[PDB]
Amino acid sequence: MLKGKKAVVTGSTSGIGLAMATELAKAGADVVINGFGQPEDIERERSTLESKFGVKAYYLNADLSDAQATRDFIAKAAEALGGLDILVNNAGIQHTAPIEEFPVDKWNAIIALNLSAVFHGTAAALPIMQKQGWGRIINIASAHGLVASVNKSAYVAAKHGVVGLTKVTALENAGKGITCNAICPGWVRTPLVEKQIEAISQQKGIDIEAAARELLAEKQPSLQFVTPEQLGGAAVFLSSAAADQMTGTTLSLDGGWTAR
Amino acid sequence: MLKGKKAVVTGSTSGIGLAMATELAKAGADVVINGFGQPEDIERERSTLESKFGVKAYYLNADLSDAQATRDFIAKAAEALGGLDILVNNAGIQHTAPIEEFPVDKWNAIIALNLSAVFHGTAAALPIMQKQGWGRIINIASAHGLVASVNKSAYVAAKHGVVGLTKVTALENAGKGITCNAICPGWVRTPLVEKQIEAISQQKGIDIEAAARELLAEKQPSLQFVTPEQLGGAAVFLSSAAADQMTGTTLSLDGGWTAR
Amino acid sequence: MLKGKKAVVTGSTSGIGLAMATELAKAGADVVINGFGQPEDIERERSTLESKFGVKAYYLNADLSDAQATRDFIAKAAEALGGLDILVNNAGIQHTAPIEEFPVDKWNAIIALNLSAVFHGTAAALPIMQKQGWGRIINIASAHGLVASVNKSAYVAAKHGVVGLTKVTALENAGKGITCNAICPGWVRTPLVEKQIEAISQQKGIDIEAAARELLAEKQPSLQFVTPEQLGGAAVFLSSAAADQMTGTTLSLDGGWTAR
Amino acid sequence: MLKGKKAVVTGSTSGIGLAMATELAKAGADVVINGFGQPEDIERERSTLESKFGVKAYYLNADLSDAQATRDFIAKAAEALGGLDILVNNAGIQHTAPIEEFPVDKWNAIIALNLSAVFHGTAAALPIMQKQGWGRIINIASAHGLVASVNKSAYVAAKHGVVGLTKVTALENAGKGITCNAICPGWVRTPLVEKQIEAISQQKGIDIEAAARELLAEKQPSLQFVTPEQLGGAAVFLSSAAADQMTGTTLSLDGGWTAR
Ligand SMILES: NC(=O)c1ccc[n+]([C@@H]2O[C@H](COP(=O)([O-])OP(=O)(O)OC[C@H]3O[C@@H](n4cnc5c(N)ncnc54)[C@H](O)[C@@H]3O)[C@@H](O)[C@H]2O)c1
Ligand SMILES: NC(=O)c1ccc[n+]([C@@H]2O[C@H](COP(=O)([O-])OP(=O)(O)OC[C@H]3O[C@@H](n4cnc5c(N)ncnc54)[C@H](O)[C@@H]3O)[C@@H](O)[C@H]2O)c1
Ligand SMILES: NC(=O)c1ccc[n+]([C@@H]2O[C@H](COP(=O)([O-])OP(=O)(O)OC[C@H]3O[C@@H](n4cnc5c(N)ncnc54)[C@H](O)[C@@H]3O)[C@@H](O)[C@H]2O)c1
Ligand SMILES: NC(=O)c1ccc[n+]([C@@H]2O[C@H](COP(=O)([O-])OP(=O)(O)OC[C@H]3O[C@@H](n4cnc5c(N)ncnc54)[C@H](O)[C@@H]3O)[C@@H](O)[C@H]2O)c1
Ligand SMILES: [Cl-]
Ligand SMILES: [Cl-]
Ligand SMILES: [Cl-]
Ligand SMILES: [Cl-]
Ligand code: NA
Ligand code: NA
Repeated sequence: MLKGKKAVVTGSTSGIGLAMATELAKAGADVVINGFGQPEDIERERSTLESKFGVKAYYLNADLSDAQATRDFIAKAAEALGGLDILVNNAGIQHTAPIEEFPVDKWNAIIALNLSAVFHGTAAALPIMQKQGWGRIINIASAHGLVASVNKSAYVAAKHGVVGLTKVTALENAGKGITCNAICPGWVRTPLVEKQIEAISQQKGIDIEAAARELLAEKQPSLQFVTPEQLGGAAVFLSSAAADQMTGTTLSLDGGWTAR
Repeated sequence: MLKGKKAVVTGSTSGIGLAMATELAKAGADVVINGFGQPEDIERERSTLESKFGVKAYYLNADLSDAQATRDFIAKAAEALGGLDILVNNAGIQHTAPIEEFPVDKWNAIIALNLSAVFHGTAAALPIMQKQGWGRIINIASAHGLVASVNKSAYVAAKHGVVGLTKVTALENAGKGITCNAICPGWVRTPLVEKQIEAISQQKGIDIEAAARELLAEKQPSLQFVTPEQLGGAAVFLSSAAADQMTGTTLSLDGGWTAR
Repeated sequence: MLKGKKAVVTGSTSGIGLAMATELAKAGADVVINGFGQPEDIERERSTLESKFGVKAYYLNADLSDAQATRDFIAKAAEALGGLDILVNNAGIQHTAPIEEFPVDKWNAIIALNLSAVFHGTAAALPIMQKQGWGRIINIASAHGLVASVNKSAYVAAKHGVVGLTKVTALENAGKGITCNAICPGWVRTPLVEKQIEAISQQKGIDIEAAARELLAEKQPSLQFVTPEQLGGAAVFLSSAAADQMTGTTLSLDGGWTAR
Repeated sequence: MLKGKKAVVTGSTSGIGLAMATELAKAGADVVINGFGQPEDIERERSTLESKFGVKAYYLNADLSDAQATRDFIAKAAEALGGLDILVNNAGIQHTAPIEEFPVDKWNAIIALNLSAVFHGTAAALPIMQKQGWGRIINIASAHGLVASVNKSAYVAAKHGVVGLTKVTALENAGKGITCNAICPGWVRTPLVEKQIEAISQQKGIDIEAAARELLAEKQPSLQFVTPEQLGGAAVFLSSAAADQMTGTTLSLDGGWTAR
């Protein structure tokens, strides 16, 4: 239970971050959500957190590819919550192409969101956590923060960067009651992956479910997707006392991807 | 909750394994304990599991440096419990000396217990878990399964071996409902570490608590020991549904040791 | 011997890159050098490559923090050399501060040079190497591409990014006669390190050589600096036929830093 | 050039170790060879080292699964050579089966040769190298010292053990003029692999070369075997001055296996 705790989850209007925010609210935390989407869907998500789970929930729209907007979002989030105990740096994008054709603007956008926002969000949250002597920074990296695949230069670079940044954050805050860890999922069937399944299905001339099986078989020995609910469970574990001395590390939920 | 589950923890009469067994019994599992010690202390530990937590508990004495005794211990444990759902391969020893003075018998004893028993215990448990379609094998490795320190040749070799064996076990059982993971703790103040603190205190001419602080400062950036209760919490997490797609990996609770 | 080969070394007016360029010229390669410095020193370096080693050498000034300037520098370098066989992505900067005080402009400058220039230089070189069926991309990462230290958020993030980008480049070009690898040095006594030795000497009130010994002892078990000449030797090895199937990996010359 | 140096290569009557010994003799080292095979073939190999390359060569038969025989082999080798500067711990075996069917005797034989012989050979060589202030210990691990595959429990455990032991040896000898590193090859077409190609060919009903292509495609992105000559080149590099501060690390020649 995280009763009383104050959490922020970036990129929590879809996918993994939405499940993060739900699992943290179910554990008792007040939650700031963030991300793009239809305003009616975002407001139903926010109000649902409150009416199902009895916590306070706030939506703060901020495009976290901008540094100053990210730092201002953390300040606004802490003012909404009345503190900041758990920061989940989750928002991210993907684009696939080989390096020599990889658009310069897509490199810059993926480095901006998937790596630099993690730095700016951590920098703005740390003073709050240092003053109270307790905090959790949970970065959502990927198996692609530990290994690579073709056609993902920017995203692999950024996710490896997040794993390094996680280590530095942990070391600088060692023993202060603040931990920083990176959850490294394998494939999770969110819109970010469904586009890649559709691309495989067009390339091979197969139906979408046969394409999802091919996407899994190439990388993930369990042949099953990781779920957003399992990842929410991992974030709740990282937020627990059992994880007080887990810091600076990666928690791989990847179906065996990195074991081979 | 692990209500109904049947667990075996090797080397659970002291230290980390004792806390493993307690946390699994608190979660509702029946437990087989194992290890050396005074018979009166072992029987109080066994009866305490039952009277505090309402589960069934059995002590099976087996020296797991012997292959056949390890395989026969798993069979006896499964017969006691009426199944076998969670195996925690925890028993281990240490001996410190530089390689050219490292006793051949101590190399063989640490390879036998800290590595080969993990193989023989896994081999005997897997058919039970494969027939039921569910299992957890939780190997207790170390930060010394990922990095080294001087004067620990056998133990670093064995623990690196355990991390490799964990990966193979996970891959061979991928998708079968069986996961295998290695908990990699940093320093935990058990008798295995207290001997090394006493050696530092004699080498430096300092009191025991100043020696424990020196032992921590050299390796563990948090400057705090990992606790056996935290490790029990990690084993309960690995046994949970949130960890169904966590397989073949390491879970480092090490205070930042491996981040630098 | 690399007789006939055409090499580019970024950031080769000082430090490690200067020794890279010398060792590649000694092996017989024509060399493009690059970087900042006094024009008289840069021209003596360029002319020395030609008069000592009998190769052709060119200096191309380009600030590789700019994407388009980096891509245009590779085109100009290939036009100067009449091809491009070996690209050494070496230029880099450092700045130390804890995350919450780390200047936003210094984060952006270190990501721009130490990570994004490696992407833009690789993207511009690859088509040349793909058309000829042979190439070497040698990225200069760091032990801080594998582990972290305090107060180096940007640089650790960038160097971890370089190690990930190296893997992607290798995978996308697998079997095409092109390899990509990251040399990961420990401490090398160049101006980038001498500033950090001077900071230690001021913090501790000790002379500069006692400060260099402290800098080494904290991280580098050999207690000796890695030399630029040794790193040049490693780049010549990576450029050799023995390394035709070495691709996507790290070559650590770090005095044991990453072994513990 | 290694003119004057005195080298020992275990398991050098076939495969990679034979090429190790040839490349070290070509560089000028005197060489002790070892391993099983036909006596006429072994004596032609020994005499060929001398007549082609002008060095001294000795064959010492020792089954290195026995500890005392391994330590006595190093003493005999040093007496033959008049010293011992480079030790290449190469001898190894393979056996494939899933863990629950993996023969206990095959586990013990692979741990004995592939891991414990590396310990006993290092322990016996180190005092010689420590007295002279110079040495190279080159352990032949595998990509399976860093990642796993199914059906290779013992061998993955042993090779991970070798990578850990390499780190300890490097740390204990840091700064003493002695380095220890692990060459981690991907697939090399020796008899140890040809048996696995033949097994794939029988399983799939395909000719041997189609089976070798399948074996490569599953693991090795370059789709080309690593050669024994390339590995000999890597051992000569590790023995060179450029590698004086390369210690405690892995040198992966694996065609991209570990990059993904
Ligand atoms: N899906 C997977 O298989 C997978 C695997 C490993 C890691 N991840 C990581 O998980 C994280 C979440 O991804 P997902 O799969 O849930 O994707 P998703 O596309 O479902 O969700 C991305 C979320 O980020 C938000 N977002 C996008 N751009 C933003 C911006 N500029 N500012 C603020 N918010 C922004 C989106 O609105 C959305 O809420 C990402 O970091 C991704 O890299 C995903
Ligand atoms: N204490 C630490 O800092 C630390 C850190 C990382 C990993 N570990 C690992 O944690 C595990 C438990 O160690 P601990 O610190 O709790 O040590 P401990 O000495 O307190 O407990 C070891 C347990 O193993 C049992 N045991 C010893 N030899 C046995 C044998 N031949 N057969 C059966 N049981 C045997 C002992 O009786 C005892 O129950 C070991 O694998 C150790 O390597 C410990
Ligand atoms: N010195 C070490 O201990 C050490 C250790 C590991 C890795 N490295 C890496 O080695 C590489 C070289 O560093 P060094 O120690 O030789 O440092 P250095 O400062 O001596 O040399 C840096 C070189 O980069 C050039 N440079 C700087 N900014 C540039 C820009 N915007 N565009 C083009 N060139 C630019 C400089 O003019 C100089 O030629 C860097 O990537 C560094 O991260 C250094
Ligand atoms: N072939 C590969 O793809 C590959 C890949 C990675 C690592 N390796 C490692 O390379 C090393 C050499 O293997 P290889 O492929 O050349 O195999 P190989 O079978 O051709 O050669 C093995 C050598 O070891 C000797 N040997 C076997 N048992 C011995 C014993 N008990 N005592 C002394 N010598 C013994 C053999 O006689 C032979 O000289 C092994 O450690 C292997 O694990 C091989
Ligand atoms: Cl890939
Ligand atoms: Cl150490
Ligand atoms: Cl540090
Ligand atoms: Cl496999
Ligand atoms: Na480390
Ligand atoms: Na891998």
